[PDB]
Amino acid sequence: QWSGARALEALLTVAGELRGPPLQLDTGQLLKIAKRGGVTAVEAVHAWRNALTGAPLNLTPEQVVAIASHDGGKQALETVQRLLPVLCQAHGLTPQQVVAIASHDGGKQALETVQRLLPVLCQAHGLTPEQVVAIASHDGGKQALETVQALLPVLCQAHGLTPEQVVAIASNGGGKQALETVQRLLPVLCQAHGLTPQQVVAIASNGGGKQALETVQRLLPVLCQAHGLTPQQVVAIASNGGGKQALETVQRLLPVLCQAHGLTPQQVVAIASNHGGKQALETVQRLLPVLCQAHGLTPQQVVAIASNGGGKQALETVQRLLPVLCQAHGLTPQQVVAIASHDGGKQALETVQRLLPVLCQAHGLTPEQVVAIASNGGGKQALETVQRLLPVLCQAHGLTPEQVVAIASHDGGKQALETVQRLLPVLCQAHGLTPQQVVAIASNGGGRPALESIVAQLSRPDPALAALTNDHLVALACLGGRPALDAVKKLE
DNA sequence: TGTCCCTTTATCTCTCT
DNA sequence: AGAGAGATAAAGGGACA
Repeated sequence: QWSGARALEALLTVAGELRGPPLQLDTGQLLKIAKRGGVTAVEAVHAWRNALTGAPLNLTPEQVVAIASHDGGKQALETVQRLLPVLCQAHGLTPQQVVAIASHDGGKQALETVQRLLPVLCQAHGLTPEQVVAIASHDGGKQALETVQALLPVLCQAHGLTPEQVVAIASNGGGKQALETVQRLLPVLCQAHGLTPQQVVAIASNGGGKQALETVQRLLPVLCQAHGLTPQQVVAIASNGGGKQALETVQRLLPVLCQAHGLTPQQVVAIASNHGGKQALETVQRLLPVLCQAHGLTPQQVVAIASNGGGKQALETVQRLLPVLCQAHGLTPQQVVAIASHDGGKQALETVQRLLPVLCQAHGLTPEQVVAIASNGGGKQALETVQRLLPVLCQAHGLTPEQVVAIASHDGGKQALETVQRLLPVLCQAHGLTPQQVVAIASNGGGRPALESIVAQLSRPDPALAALTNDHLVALACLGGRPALDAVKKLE
């Protein structure tokens, strides 16, 4: 018989009991743990189910899922129960921060390393605990933490990086490898190729990483000679998450996209400049003619969909849904293009297809309003949040459907929506702001932290801002959100 | 196999003018 | 407002006991 059979059975028995108290985990959550944390993680969740739930620690089920659904998830759970009190009272971290650190492969190692290295990183290297938490909140945080401690001097002194840039580089998966590769390749990338330290930090600062830097060093001549690409363009391909793969794929598919399809280098660079650029490029070469086929979709419109995060997923979804969205929903091809032209366009397209009829028929929005909401990054989240909260915002808080659509039609719309309905009563009733004012602040990107920063100022007044009225604080907050408040705050 | 670390991709949020 | 940047997550491979 199959050997996995016995272990799957135990997996399923143990799973059954977790649907009960005190955790009550649905299916998606149970799968999640089994998939990444494994069988033992599902068992450890059960074994510890009582200890984590209520006092002392008081962790929501979501948080227990978050910690368990990773490799070594069992070890993380044991370690969280043991160290969270330690890190909160002896180091001053919030429980949210402990959970963040815990919620990655090797979570146990990261927690035990923060416990061990945080004093020396703040005392001797002058890092903040916020910085130490960030570095620790990725896979191999233990490694990045030890590497930071070992290389923060030499990287600042012999190479001229600020501690912020060392922290910025370190705060990614594979953090240890990026740091080591910057130590080695920073003089080569700066002195030989005329790159700024900041451009190099950007190339290093994210998931890839050590591969991006090494691939930039390798392919930067070949690219700026034959294809006549600017160094700036090469940095942009490498620094945007496309990394190694995006560069290698630009090298291949630049002539092919240009010649056969009449794209400029510029359009190719912009397609490559995001997570999975390689995926976007190869998808373009493969799908552009199918999209523009006897019709039809124009080239430039295929490039726009491509010049975005998950462009590949966007492109494929467009190929599959353009027909049903136009035909059975009365959308124009221009509207489908605009929905897809954001990070997570795939998510937004599917969410429009599934919710457009419901938001119209049951909530009284136009298709235009639905499309407007969808046409921002995170568009899916925003449409799901309009569906849940439109009745509560309108009925309990006084808001018009127009205002709600306005709040939701920005990146982070979801966050703004939840924040408005959560903070509107105290802002208006307790401090005399008008709903219109609250709606105004929230009707921008960064709406949530803009709202939060006003509440913070009106309930624990920083003297630095006292010379500003509510109307002024509101005007400032509409202008530049939390950053402008903070910028102003650093003047009192 | 369980654990740890690294890399790629996709998605969501906020900044910065 | 759109380019750029940082956060967060899912998933699969190398590595080792």
